[PDB]
Amino acid sequence: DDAAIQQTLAKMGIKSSDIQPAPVAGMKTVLTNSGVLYITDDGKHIIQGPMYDVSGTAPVNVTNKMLLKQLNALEKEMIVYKAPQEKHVITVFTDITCGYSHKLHEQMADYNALGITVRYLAFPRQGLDSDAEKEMKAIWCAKDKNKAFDDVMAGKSVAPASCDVDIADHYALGVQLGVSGTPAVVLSNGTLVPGYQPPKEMKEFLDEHQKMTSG
Amino acid sequence: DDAAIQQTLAKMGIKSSDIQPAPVAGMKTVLTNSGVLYITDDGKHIIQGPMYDVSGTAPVNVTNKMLLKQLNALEKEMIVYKAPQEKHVITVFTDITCGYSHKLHEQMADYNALGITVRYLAFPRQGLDSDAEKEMKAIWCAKDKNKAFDDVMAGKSVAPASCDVDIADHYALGVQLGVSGTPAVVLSNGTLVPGYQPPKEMKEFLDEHQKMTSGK
Repeated sequence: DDAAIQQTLAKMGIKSSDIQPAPVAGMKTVLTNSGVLYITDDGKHIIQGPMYDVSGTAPVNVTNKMLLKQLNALEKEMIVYKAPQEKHVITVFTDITCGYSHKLHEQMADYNALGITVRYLAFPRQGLDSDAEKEMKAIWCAKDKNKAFDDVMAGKSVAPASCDVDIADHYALGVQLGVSGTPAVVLSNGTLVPGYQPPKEMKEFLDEHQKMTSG
Repeated sequence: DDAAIQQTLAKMGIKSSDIQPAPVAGMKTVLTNSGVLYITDDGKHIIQGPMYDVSGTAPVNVTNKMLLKQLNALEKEMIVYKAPQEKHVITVFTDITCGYSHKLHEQMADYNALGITVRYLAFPRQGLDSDAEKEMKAIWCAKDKNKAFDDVMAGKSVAPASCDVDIADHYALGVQLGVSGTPAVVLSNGTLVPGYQPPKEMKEFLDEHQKMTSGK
């Protein structure tokens, strides 16, 4: 029961963020300061994720699917480049100091034109004590985030700006989702697709992924 | 049901090596080329792991246990150089083409004199089919494995063989244990200590480690 899980977590000096159900009988999904963990109902066993549902045609990352709750929770903190005819919606962990992230951003109008809406979350590859984290902190805190992001990528004046957006939250989520390098795309089902793909290749990928997921 | 589990693994291009009931009801501990995975009896869900038994004072790594199980099965294939008076027993992943493995073997008398029993398993850094793997296969397939390893490390040839020994097994397990180079030392509890240490340093290290693990 919950008391057992809490006693086990407390023993390990872990602070439970919330106890959710798991697709496996006998255990729960637990998001903690240490991240997501699976723990048996009796609190006797812990299994580090991720957990995958492999009953279907393709493997689904259930941990990531669950984390989409935390991801969608950051929706207002995302820098969104809306496609006029939104046919696809992807969330991309980006680093303004990454050459490939610049290459992707430079073609944003093409992704948008192909019907792909891009939502950015910050991911400083160099960690929280880096120029990347400071620069993106200022971007996300700007009156106009899109303008600020476009400017910084173009190598312009990154106006000093502060707010309560914590890049550490974006970074932690990305790490938990399995983000290693940038850019990294997160799909609507939680699937992580690390890497850069030009507008055309990307569109086809998104079209095929979708076709081979719903049936 | 191992059956449904193997169908799931196959559809993922993953191969199983050993399947055992897990400490968690409705789950099994599966050793695969992708590491130790925890899969449900119906083969529908896979959890990466490791799994830890936290129903005690300190966490117990179930994955480490599964790996030690494989190591125990390999004891019958280890080349053992026993110390007259056995104070320590270490398992060493060695490569006959490795300069530090040459040195370690050349100092075997000293490790043994210092009470250290050394048990070898093969680990071709250059992978399977390499010249290293081929020669060790010949060594491990010989009547007297000790004499054959000695002869080879001495530059002499050994009566080749086609036995039941497959170096791929040692290699695969080494990889699963975290071995990346040679020589690599594996302690009784599964702790991997990569690298060469001369006899005296190795002895001090093992004594200190044993003291620390026993709280003395």
